[PDB]
Amino acid sequence: TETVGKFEFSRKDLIGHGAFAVVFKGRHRAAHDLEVAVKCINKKNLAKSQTLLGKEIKILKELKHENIVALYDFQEMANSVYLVMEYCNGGDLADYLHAMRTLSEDTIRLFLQQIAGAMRLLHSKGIIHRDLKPQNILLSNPAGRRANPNSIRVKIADFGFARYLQSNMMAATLCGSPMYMAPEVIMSQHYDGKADLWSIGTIVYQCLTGKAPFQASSPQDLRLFYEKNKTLVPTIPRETSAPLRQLLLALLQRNHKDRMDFDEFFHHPFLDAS
Ligand SMILES: O=C(NCC(F)(F)F)c1cc(-c2cnc3[nH]c(C4=CCCNC4)cc3c2)cs1
Repeated sequence: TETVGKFEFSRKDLIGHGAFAVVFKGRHRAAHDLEVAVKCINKKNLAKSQTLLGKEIKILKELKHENIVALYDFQEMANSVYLVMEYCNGGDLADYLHAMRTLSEDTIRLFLQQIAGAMRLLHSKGIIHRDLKPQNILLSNPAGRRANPNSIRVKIADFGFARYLQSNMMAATLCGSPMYMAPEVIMSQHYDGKADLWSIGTIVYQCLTGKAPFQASSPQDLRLFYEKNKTLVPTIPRETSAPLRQLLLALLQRNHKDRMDFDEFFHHPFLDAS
């Protein structure tokens, strides 16, 4: 077994992986019931995985929120870097959607309330995430892994692509998952924090209908569709409540200049308790 500080983990206990990171289940060496997730280098992309893991450490040191994955400890050295992070017994949102197929509007509202709270911190600190997708949304249920989805706590994870963006500046780095990036990102244009809001609206749309709002065969086909259609019409089912209808239509705007902003997102009537 491998040790990182006061924690230990074993490979082949894989609970998550990406192109630039690998995640294993772990535990405190003294308190074995204390579960943690140890994030390590993906050896397939050694040099970049180191850099992205180091950047995530610097970002998460400043982002402490109940709906953001906690960073208990870390270990940066010349040739390796490790992150001892919060473990979530519910898994990621992608696995939950693969099992539930669709979520109730009340469940979406509960999830969106927590995401909006986390995004409120990111926005106030001037940080954009740039990799928001169900795989990077973690679920934690304190009443048991099979308890009521009304008591689920949601945590945003994977901050390796995150960056500070000054309020009068635009970003231009191409990162994230093509299905979830805003049109301006995939079309190689400048973008700001409103790109994350498109990703969130895409996630909310997927939780509602079980599918992505804008289908495509490949990333190149998706960007050609975004190019060809100067306006975007997301099909919203008839049973959708009116507050959720306006939230999705304003989040899934093609032009970021027309897209919903943060202040109107943080106080949207759909988030208001029913
Ligand atoms: O950054 C991250 N992921 C991006 C990338 F690219 F690295 F994958 C992080 C992911 C986690 C984390 C925390 N808790 C977890 N639980 C489970 C369970 C799976 C099935 C059985 N039920 C529980 C998975 C899981 C992952 C911390 S960080």
